Amino acid sequence: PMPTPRQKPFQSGSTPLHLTHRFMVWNSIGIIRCYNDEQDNAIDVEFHDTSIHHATHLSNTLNYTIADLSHEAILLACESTDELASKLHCLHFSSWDSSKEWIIDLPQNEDIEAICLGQGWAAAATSALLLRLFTIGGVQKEVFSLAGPVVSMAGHGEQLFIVYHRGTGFDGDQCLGVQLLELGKKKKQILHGDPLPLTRKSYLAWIGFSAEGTPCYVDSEGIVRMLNRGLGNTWTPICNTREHCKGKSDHYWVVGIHENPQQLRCIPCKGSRFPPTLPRPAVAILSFKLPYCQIATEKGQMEEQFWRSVIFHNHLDYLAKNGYEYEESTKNQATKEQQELLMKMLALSCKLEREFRCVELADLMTQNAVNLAIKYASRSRKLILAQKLSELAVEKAAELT
Amino acid sequence: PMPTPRQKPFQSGSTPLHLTHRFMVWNSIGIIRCYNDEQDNAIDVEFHDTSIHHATHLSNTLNYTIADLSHEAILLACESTDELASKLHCLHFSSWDSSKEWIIDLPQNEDIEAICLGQGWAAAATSALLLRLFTIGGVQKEVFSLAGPVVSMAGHGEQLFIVYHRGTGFDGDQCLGVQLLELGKKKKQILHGDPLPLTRKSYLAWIGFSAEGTPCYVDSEGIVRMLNRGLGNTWTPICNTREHCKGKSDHYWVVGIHENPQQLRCIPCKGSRFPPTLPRPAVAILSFKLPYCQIATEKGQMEEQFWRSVIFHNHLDYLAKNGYEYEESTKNQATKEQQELLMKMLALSCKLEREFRCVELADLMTQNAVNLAIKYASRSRKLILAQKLSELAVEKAAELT
Amino acid sequence: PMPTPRQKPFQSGSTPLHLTHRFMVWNSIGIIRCYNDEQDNAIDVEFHDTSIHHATHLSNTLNYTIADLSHEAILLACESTDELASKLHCLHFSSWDSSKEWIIDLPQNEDIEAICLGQGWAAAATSALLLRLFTIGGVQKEVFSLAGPVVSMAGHGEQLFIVYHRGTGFDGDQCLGVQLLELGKKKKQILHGDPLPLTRKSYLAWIGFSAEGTPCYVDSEGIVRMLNRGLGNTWTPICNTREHCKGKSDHYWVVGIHENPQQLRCIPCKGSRFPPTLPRPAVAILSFKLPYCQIATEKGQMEEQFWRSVIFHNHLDYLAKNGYEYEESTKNQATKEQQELLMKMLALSCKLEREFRCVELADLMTQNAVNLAIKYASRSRKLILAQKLSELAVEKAAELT
Repeated sequence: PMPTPRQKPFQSGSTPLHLTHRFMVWNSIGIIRCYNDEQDNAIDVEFHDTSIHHATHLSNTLNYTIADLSHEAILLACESTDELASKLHCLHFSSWDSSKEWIIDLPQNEDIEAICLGQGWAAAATSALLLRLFTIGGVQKEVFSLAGPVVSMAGHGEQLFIVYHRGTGFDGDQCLGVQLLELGKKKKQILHGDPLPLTRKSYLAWIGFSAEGTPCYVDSEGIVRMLNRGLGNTWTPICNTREHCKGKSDHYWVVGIHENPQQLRCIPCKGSRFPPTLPRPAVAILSFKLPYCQIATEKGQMEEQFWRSVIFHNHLDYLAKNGYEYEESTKNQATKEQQELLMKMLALSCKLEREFRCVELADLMTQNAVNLAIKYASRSRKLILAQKLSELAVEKAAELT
Repeated sequence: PMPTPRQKPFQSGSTPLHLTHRFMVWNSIGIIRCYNDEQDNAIDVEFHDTSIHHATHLSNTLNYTIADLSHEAILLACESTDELASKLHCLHFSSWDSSKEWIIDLPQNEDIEAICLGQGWAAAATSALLLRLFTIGGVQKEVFSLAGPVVSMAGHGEQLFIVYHRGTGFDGDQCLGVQLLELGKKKKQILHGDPLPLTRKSYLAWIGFSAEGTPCYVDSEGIVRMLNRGLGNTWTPICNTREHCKGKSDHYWVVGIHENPQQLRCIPCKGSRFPPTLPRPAVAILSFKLPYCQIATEKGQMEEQFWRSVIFHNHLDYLAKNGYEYEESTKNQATKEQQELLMKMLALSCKLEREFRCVELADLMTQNAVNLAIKYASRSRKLILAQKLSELAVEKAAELT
Repeated sequence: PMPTPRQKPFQSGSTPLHLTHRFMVWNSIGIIRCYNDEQDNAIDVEFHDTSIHHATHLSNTLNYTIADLSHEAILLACESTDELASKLHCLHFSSWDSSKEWIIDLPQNEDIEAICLGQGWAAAATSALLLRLFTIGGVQKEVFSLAGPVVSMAGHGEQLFIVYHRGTGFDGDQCLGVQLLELGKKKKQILHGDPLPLTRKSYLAWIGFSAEGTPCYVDSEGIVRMLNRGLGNTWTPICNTREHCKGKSDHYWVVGIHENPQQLRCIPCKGSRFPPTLPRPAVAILSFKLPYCQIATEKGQMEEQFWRSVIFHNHLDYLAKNGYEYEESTKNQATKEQQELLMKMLALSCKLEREFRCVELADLMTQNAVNLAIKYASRSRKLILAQKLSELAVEKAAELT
């Protein structure tokens, strides 16, 4: 076995630096393209919703190579030269005051290797293995040391999502860890350098949050995983873009993940793994599908639908806990689609005379759904099944009290 | 230094696959032997308690190579071929319904590498670095990605005990991590890929739970460790089978661990590390002994007895917290044997005029035991010791209030 | 890339063993020097405060090579020979009883590789990857297995601070993890083998606790980091001794860290990284400075002062939570210096017409400080700023209720 070259830091939604016309970032808010050249060096920011901000043009002169874009600011970063220091620059436009942009130099011999924007704050991972926090208005906040060289960073609300190198992988594998922090009034380290699961012989392609606030990331083998707060903060695979690829040379380039409605916003690519900058590629929508067994049979189909519903509605409870604004109609509807799938699966299981499986499915139901399944059973009629469902209902009522 | 070959997945209680007549699994519930051959391919399940189920014979045809056995089901698993997929098969016999067995195919190019049974559920770790959960009745449940290739899995109640590869060890050492999950109504990740302690230049030989529900595992150097819930979920060594070995070629092959009464059920082996399938080996009982210093002196003897009692009665509090059924007489008796050992150790320490050590031991006592030690001291008589014990008793009463 | 030689265990505050007259330990309590020689082998203990204990001289005969010193005991440890076992020896002098010292042998072929003293207890990390706990009076307590070979251990109160090897680093880097435990009535594992951040191509030079009880450690590249309990138990850099070094050959040798008053007690070194034993080196005091950007400007200066105050007063809340004795005047004064820095930074930000930044700073203020900033704004007068501060004050009052 022999040591795997350790992946270099990158910005999710960016195309390589050697390009003449590259994407600095493409996310759910807009696009930031750079145009480096011997003649001019331009940067331009477009917004998907042209009402959030006007198209912004900047005369690139500091050779900013990293950028992130939020609904409230533009973050740019450049490494150091023999003349100048590595600089972090911010155009927080949503500000109500006259002074609009700030810029700060890192100490000598420290180079910005990754950046990201959250809600009201920005973060920079540097060559000194330091994480430096800022308000969008330019106030330096806490600083702490990283457990290893950064690979990529994402931000959402008060959450900071860091991926780095735990150590050295072997035979094509990376060895990445994740540090997950919450930067509110009550600071928390949700994930203390947990090992980051990847497909073997693959590297990290994309990281970020869904619009609703759930951490997600994408393999180089097309496998899309999402944090599963309802399962002990494990990582559940929710897509595999390779099944939407026709040849080995085909890839999908992720730009966005949305939970409600569910949609994987990516850009189809044919030659390489990233789209050429022009003509402007069309954003394709890929459906999420969890890698369940026997997906063609009705049972497996419905099981996949059920668990997809569950994991894609954990975020509602996350918004509720942290006092964010959520719409309880969506919780209700999530419940009812899940109970409908459970009822259909119990009917299906019942027509196959697998009544123990029916009781198992009823364990996942609400009391009302169970009360209804008791009658359904009492009509096939699996009378013993009806009794077992009745005892289960008694047990549920004993748990509520 | 040079990279250690990374141990292959295995099933605790199994003998190698190349054998003609092998043990697929030997645990506290029964034995599953396989007999692969060019003539016939048989599988047979025996039960230690012949009242739990009748001896079961299956006409092996799918070349199942992995198996686990619980008090309610038989789990079998086979990898994929060029013709067929990797299959998970279950004979849940304790079911009250007619339909008894189910079987499901994994997706194409995914191979089952480990399996285990819990209470009402089964789990499969696969070649895609996926953990797939099932009800014993065949309902697919949650799926999540593993941080590394699996080594072995065990299940008990709602607990899932996963051991895998954090990374690459060097100079004979493995680099294994443990993920410990609880799969009840409230999902929990107890251990987030904690590093799994091992003896140097040793690999993982056996993992599982004690009958009472505590995670345990065994080195290849004979060292038996158990989770210590009373010590921050660290891992405490509770045995060393090598001290019951007379020559380097002698080994003990673990099949069971019991906490009350304490017994390490293993099978003595002379030629190799595993028993030949026939004649049927006799299960030997080894005593647990924690690796304490100066075990021959009365002080060290009693210290070992004390801490053994403590760690082997943490499981009672675990059953109590999770609403399982425990017998409070056992808690009471555990308390009284511990207080007796403490009292004997305080008397011993007192006859050596080490009175500070006496007070230290009294810090571990109940109020009644301390109140009695005050008099004992008042009779040697270390009068100052009596006062220090009195002030300690006052402090204890201040802590209770 | 190629495997880094894995650093050997060491005792913080010690000079190499090959020296004729070496420091066994130098901490905030005193100094323990050893003098190994073919003629005599002496050990002597001095106390900074000559009232804690008298100078102690011991006729070294067991060739003790490890030592630690606390305000209540002297801990010594020697490896095993072909004749004798590895021994742990303790002179607990603060005891009120006649019997003063104890000594215990480790099992055969187990060698003490690290030791440390806490409050009322001592710990030994051994060649069997075991951690063995003792009372200072000689009672063996819990034992548990280490996830890797120890590098160094420190103790303070009920806290146990372990640093070890997670795995193998590459290209000059170590791969160290930290296990942080609390050994009170309620045992806790605060840190489950978290990755220990280090400067690249550097090893671990010093570990310990501040006098007030906060874990700290020092790079071989002079960077001093401290646990940040107010930031999710991350690690914040609080010093860089290299900036107090004039040439590459200059180093500082840490002996103590104090939080209130803030002072980094170290010894300046010119030839090597450690001081010669005589003449007795003078303890220098280095100021802590967090690595903030643009430290020369008034804004950066004040930001550094603010965050230094915050992190150096987390320990007060730690003492409060665990029922230790703290002085609430220090909490009050910490608050007022922080509010003064915030007020000065808001005035500075206001004179630059960056009013959004002013509101951001006010988010960190107390209600009274905000109420005062409302008037200040109302006088520049940024009237809109005054209103935004007023709405912020309303929001704060809504949070308190």
